[PDB]
Amino acid sequence: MALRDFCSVDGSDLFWEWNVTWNTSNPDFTKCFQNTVLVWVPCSYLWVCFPFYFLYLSHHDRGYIQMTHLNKAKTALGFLLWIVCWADLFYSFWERSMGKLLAPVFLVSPTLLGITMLLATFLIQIERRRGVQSSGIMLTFWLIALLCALAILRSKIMTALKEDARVDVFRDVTFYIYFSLVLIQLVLSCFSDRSPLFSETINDPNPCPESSASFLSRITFWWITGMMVQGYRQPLESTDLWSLNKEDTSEQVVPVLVKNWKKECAKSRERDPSLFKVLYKTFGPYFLMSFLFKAVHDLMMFAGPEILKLLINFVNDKKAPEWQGYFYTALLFISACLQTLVLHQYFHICFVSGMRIKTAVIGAVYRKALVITNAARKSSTVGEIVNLMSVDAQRFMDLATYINMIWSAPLQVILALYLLWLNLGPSVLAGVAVMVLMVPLNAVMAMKTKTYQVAHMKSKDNRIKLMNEILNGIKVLKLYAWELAFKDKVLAIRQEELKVLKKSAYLAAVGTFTWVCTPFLVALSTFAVYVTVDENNILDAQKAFVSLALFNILRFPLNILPMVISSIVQASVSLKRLRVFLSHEDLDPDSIQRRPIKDAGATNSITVKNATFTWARNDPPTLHGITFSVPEGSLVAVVGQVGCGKSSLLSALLAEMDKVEGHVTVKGSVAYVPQQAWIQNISLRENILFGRQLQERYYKAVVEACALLPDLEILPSGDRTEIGEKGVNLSGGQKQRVSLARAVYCDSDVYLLDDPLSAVDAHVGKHIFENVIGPKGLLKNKTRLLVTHAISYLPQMDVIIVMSGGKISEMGSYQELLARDGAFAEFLRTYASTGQVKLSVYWDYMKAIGLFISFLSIFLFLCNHVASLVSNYWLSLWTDDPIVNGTQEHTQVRLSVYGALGISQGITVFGYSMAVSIGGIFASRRLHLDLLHNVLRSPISFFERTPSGNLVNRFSKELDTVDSMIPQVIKMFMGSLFNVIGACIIILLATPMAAVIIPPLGLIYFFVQRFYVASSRQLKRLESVSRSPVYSHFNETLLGVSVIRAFEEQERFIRQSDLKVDENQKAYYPSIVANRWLAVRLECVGNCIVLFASLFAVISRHSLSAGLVGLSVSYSLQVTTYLNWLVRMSSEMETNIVAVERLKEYSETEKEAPWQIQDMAPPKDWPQVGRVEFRDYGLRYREDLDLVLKHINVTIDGGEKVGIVGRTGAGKSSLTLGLFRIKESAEGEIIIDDINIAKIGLHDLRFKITIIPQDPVLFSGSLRMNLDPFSQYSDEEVWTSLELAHLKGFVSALPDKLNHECAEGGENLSVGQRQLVCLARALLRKTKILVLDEATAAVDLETDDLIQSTIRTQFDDCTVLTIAHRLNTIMDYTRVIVLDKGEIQEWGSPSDLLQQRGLFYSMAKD
Ligand SMILES: *[C@@H]1O[C@H](CO)[C@@H](O)[C@H](O)[C@H]1NC(C)=O
Ligand SMILES: *[C@@H]1O[C@H](CO)[C@@H](O)[C@H](O)[C@H]1NC(C)=O
Repeated sequence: MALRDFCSVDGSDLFWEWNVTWNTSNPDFTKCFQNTVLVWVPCSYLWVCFPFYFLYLSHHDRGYIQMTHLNKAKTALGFLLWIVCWADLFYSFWERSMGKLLAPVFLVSPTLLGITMLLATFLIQIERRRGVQSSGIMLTFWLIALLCALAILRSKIMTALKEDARVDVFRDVTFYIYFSLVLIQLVLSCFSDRSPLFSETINDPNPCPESSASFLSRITFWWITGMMVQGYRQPLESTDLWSLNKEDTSEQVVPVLVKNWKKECAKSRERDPSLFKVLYKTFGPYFLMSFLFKAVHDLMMFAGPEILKLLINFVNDKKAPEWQGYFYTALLFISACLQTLVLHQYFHICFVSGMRIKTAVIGAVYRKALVITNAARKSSTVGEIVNLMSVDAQRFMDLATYINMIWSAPLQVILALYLLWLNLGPSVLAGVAVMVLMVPLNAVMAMKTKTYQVAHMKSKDNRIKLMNEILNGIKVLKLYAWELAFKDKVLAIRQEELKVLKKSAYLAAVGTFTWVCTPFLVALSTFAVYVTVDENNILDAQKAFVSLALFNILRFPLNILPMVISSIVQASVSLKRLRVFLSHEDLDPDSIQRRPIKDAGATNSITVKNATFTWARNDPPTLHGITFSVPEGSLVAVVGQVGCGKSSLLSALLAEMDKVEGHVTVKGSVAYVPQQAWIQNISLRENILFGRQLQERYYKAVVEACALLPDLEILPSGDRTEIGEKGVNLSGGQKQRVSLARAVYCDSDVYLLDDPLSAVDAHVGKHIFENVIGPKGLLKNKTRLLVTHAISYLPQMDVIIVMSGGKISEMGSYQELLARDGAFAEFLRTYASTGQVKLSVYWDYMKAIGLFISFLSIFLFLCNHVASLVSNYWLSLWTDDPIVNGTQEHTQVRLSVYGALGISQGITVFGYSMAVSIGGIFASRRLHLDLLHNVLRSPISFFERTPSGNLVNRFSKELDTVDSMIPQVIKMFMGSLFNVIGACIIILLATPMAAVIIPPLGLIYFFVQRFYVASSRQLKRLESVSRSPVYSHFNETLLGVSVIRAFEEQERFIRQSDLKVDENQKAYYPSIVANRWLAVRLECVGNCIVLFASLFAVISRHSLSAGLVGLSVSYSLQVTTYLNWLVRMSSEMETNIVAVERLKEYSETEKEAPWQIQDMAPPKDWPQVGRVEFRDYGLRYREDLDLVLKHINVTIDGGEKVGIVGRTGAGKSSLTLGLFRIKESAEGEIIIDDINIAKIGLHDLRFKITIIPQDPVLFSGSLRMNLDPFSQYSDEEVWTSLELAHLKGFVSALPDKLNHECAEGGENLSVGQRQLVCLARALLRKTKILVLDEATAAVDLETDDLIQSTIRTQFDDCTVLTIAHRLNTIMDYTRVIVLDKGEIQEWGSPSDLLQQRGLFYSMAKD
């Protein structure tokens, strides 16, 4: 009677009774339940949330806020609420003093309500003090209080409306005004007050809105709506992204990880420190909220099927009051909304934690790379140290979203199995077995398609390299007329790729069959066992449609669990890698005693006493007991035998090498120039200043003194000229010169130079020695350590040190070492001896597949979905069957028809997948054949104007995404779209008012994809573009760690790395928030759809059949996942289909003349005799430029040897290009053997003359293929050419006599042998006309002597119309035609040209 007497002294009003609360046409809570629970639940929530929230606020202060009107009103309303709450308490005390007996509840509930109201006021004050603008706890507390007070208000209004019930006017009016105040407090809690007075973000012009967004705007992610609208209205660039939150900046994230790791390493000082412990301690506090939210979402997920069971029971029962269904549908909608909010908060927390982990790891790795010892860095390679940011920190980034799965997915699986066992008996095993047996099948198939993928990509790389080689040699290919052979070879390689693609297509067909038809298979197995095991097993709507809704939510934790565990093991290997790197021994800072230049301890800037060093503890010491001192300002030299240890003394003095024993000290700033130059990917000028103020006078002085002024003239922009990506054109001497210039401009005290002169010749060498470093140099009043192998500059230098195998042989001035003649005696003697993609792109891709295959695929897909819909409707009918004599009739027929429909769906799914995949390979074949033909038919002009990068990208990446990506996107997009359509048609067929709700909610509010699609695509682009520079900077800083450490520039580079990481996160964060935004909106659409389906089912409960209701609600439960899939796949289609537009881009660019036109085929005159003819010819590179060739008229019979002579840009190479009409003759004409070659199809003539460039290119393949791709000539002719190429003996000396594969461009042969092979090809093709365009100056006087003697013996008969600037080889030619100014000067035999002392003789004298 504890609860019963607590109601009243007589215990008349019961605490809970279905008599009034549930089994009645008008529900209402009994007065005890109101006055106890409806007032204890909000008090309980506030008092349980205060401890944790106060602990969090004490650990999280955002400053201070003024007392504005809003907060003053909220405090005043809180105090008024407490006094009005104690009003009824005082009334009850007065009544008890009056003698009237009253219950304990009236004397306990108001007390707790008043104290919790005062608590709310106090916590609102402390929230103001601690700087929170929109309270989350208060909003939910007020919402709970308003809901409970609303229930009590409805009860009280109903009771008062009774014309016989007693009314307690005092308590009624007190509760009325309490309700009004609570409602106004809730409406005020939605607002936000002024920003904190300590808002340091005032300087920041573009802060992240999340810092100052309301709680409602924060759970719905509304604050990114402006960004997503703008991203569709106009393009988004990096200038528009918001600044990061202070808690996300690397300057606030990296130090905590660094400090925690240092603390644990110190603790371990045995047992190796564990990076997992540090990462956990550092990032778990913000990650446990993820566990809480995930648990809440997992629990709320199962509230769907149970409420569906209740709704089905309500529809079947026709004696239950109508409001029960409305209660159920409201409950379902509320649960779905809460679940979506909680899940997306969980995802946000996980993603932000991953972002922070990535930032911290990148920063810690960067800061460690600058202090790792030389042995540690030399253990690994720079490409593997960079991978610590490239892959090893992205794995931690992505695992944060999957780590929680390891406990959530088993929980979901066990809950689903338990509910299935409760709902449908042990026959659930028949479906869980099919689902568990499915995952080994798809894992095996994934491996079997991974092997096919790698096998196809390895075969595709052959074509890709063949492309990268052929386009590089397009001119010679066009010039020989060999394009058909290479077209055929590429086509064969494409055929191999397409076979592999067909096999992968079969695999993908079976895979999508499994993925689509697994739920039907599970349902069939379960229902078959359940109904066949026992006759009394009756399939009802709550057994079938509750089981399916639970099978769907058991599907996901099983299908994604193997991926999660694989990701965990990969992250384990990642963490071991990072732990090994971060545990490396670091340089001992105090081994090198640095002291300020102001110290007057002694007049020597460098001192050393018995110092020995080594690059590793175990390795033997290199420098042995050196002891020397360098007086301040002296110019000291260290010269000795190479490899004897002179080149390591500077590095030892820079603290690079471990100091085993000794005592050395260096004063002042240190400037260092290493032997291997370090150059950044920035402008030459910025590289020279190395981050200092530009003093124009001093900068000019150092650049002119360092002899850089002639160098900046060659490159376009001068000092402003950016070095580009890793030295666009900088040579070794240029690199050393700019490094030295940076060293001088730094203006340090001691200068350690590791032979900056080595890669520089003597002339400008001695120039810079005199101007910058020597006794007359720029820094002649500084301390300089020189290690160099030069002799002539040694005498000027003050005191000289000679090394011997890591020991100090002797030191002194140069006169003294002349006198004693010690080590330097031998040294001188021996050593010195956009918008939306057009629909026409989709249409032309559909044509590329084939309209027949496309129609077949669409027909099969529609058949699949009609089969599935009819199957679900048939299941509904089966569950609608009656119970007669304890058993259901028609059981066998229902089961058989269900099975038949399912197998029809399965075979149809398999068919449509195979059809679309085969059509995809068909399209991939035709598109590539067309692209190749169009490119190979285009003129050379298009080849020079279009950078080769675009063509290789078009052939590799666009073709790859067309072959592999888009056919699968078609699968998934069609699946999602028609799943959504099927759900909608089911819903609106069961209840046609769904047709009313769908327009104002489906189409209109589904234009939220118009913004996400436009904006996320831009944001991911920015993310990748900003992701690359972080790794670029890490590599660039790893290359030059010693230089940075010498100049004391560690802070600058750490700050730059921080900026690069922050710029990448600036684009990464909006992408995550955008995903959350779209997910919230789409799941809101789905929740509303399920609400309306259930609500119209409740309205039409008297006409629906209790099986249609379950079907509609079950499909509505899936609508949300289908919508998310559809939007994501629509975006992934839009951003990826443009590859088809790109692959057909050159389908209309102007092509060459018709290759082979057979209407006027010529006779077999051939060029043999070597005739040359021109009739007022004229050619020009591009018609807007100047005519390089003007009015050439000549007609000479064959059998002659004429060379062509001219000055720079005279018209020689243009004539060579115009010989084979490779450029269309604007004016004039050329006729050979009475054939107008300017008209006939160029293939019909290009094979019937010959030409060879300066360096004729070879190809990756057999020497037989290079000599003849058609291989029509007999191998005896091959050997003929080889002997006339002076190679038969050498070629036979190769392992393969005739088919020895030759590398690209003749790499398998030396450059001299390469030109020998080019001569070999030239002769081998049975040729007449040959040319050496500038080749005379690039070939040594022995091999070109061979080629000349061949023109005397082999091309004695052949006609050579060449251009040799070293025409001394061709003076013996019968005649020479001299041309200049783009026109013919004169002609004749070389004799009278010599005697006339003319222009030709003027170049002859040169
Ligand atoms: C609900 O209340 C009374 C209380 O005894 C119960 O006997 C009866 O079944 C119900 N009476 C109504 C609805 O009048
Ligand atoms: C529920 O309400 C009906 C109608 O008043 C009544 O006949 C029935 O006895 C009640 N059944 C239960 C279990 O409360």
